Amino acid sequence: GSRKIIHVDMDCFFAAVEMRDNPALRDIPIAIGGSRERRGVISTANYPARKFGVRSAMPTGMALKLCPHLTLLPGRFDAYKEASNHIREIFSRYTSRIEPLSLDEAYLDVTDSVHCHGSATLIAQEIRQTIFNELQLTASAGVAPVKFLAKIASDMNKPNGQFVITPAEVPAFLQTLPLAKIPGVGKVSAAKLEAMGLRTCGDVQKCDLVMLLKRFGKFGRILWERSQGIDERDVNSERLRKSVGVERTMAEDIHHWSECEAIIERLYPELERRLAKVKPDLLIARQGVKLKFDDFQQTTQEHVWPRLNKADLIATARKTWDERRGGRGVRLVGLHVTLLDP
DNA sequence: TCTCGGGTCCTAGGACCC
DNA sequence: GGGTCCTAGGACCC
Ligand SMILES: Nc1nc2c(ncn2[C@H]2C[C@H](O)[C@@H](COP(=O)(O)NP(=O)(O)OP(=O)(O)O)O2)c(=O)[nH]1
Ligand SMILES: [Mg+2]
Ligand SMILES: [Mg+2]
Repeated sequence: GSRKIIHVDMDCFFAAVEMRDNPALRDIPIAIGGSRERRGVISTANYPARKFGVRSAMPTGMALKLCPHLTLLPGRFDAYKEASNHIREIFSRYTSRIEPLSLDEAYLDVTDSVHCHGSATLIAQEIRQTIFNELQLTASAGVAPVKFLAKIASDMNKPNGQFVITPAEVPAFLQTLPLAKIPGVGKVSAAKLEAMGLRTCGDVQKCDLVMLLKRFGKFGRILWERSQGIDERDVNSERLRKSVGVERTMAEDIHHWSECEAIIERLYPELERRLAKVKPDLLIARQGVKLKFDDFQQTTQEHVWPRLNKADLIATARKTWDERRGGRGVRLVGLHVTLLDP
């Protein structure tokens, strides 16, 4: 009853495609992200820039303090999508059991695949080669019997490598595995678990499920299962998008509704075009708005509504702006829809 | 350094249905 | 009293 899962993850994705496309970027530190005047964060960085401490999600101000020669790119989304499509077309050559998690990443279930004497190890290696040939980009991969461990596997010899975990290896692997490396356990959760004296999967194995259920709910069952190596989640292939949103962060906090309103007018065309792309009639389940203040509270107002409408989005943004700003500057405005179900 | 924009899934109270 | 819808927010991931 053992499956074979591969997680494939491109290396330094956005930056890899920039450096391929312009090689003077290879050995100098670069990153894709908004400028510090635009109040941006880093989307990603290349290895020369990570060496200085630059990471995804870091404020751009902080990146340039740390790495003052940082060349900042705005990023070219069609180029990244062109590459993404090609790599999924490549995965398709080996199986149809494909679950993408982003542009750069996917799970494959190759249990019932006959491509390299049924070797998951060899299949992954053949996919990383071939991606390298063809795209001149490099990928890493993790091979394992369940999703989470393939994904964790894939970070252990990156860049441009891969790592396998056999069922026989799983237990020693879990013993000292930090809970924080499990997907879905982030900062807030890791620190709650540390406070109870739980750092690794090992520690959690010595724990009562019933208590994990009391302290954390469905998530506590997931921890318990994941600590044991249990992950019965199946590679899907049928996932579909459920919402589309658009939001922008102004270089300067804004203080008057005239300014907010001017911001929405710019937002709405972008949201209408993105939504037309997958729903030409513009029919939806709900639409709504979002503001984020000065001090990072953030509220949303969203309701049932049958078709994208600009003025209603302006109405609500007005109410929301009257009723829950209280004199704080606003750093971002956003719009949003929830897509019909089937 | 001062904190993005695209999403996903989980929770939870009161409404509403039976 | 027990489902399921409706809304808002939070944690998380890429
Ligand atoms: N806007 C934004 N984009 C991001 C963020 N994180 C990632 N991206 C975009 C930019 C990334 O290029 C891409 C894939 O994300 P990863 O696989 O998490 N990291 P990469 O592939 O860059 O590095 P590694 O070699 O360690 O895999 O997604 C973020 O916080 N914000
Ligand atoms: Mg990657
Ligand atoms: Mg990824």
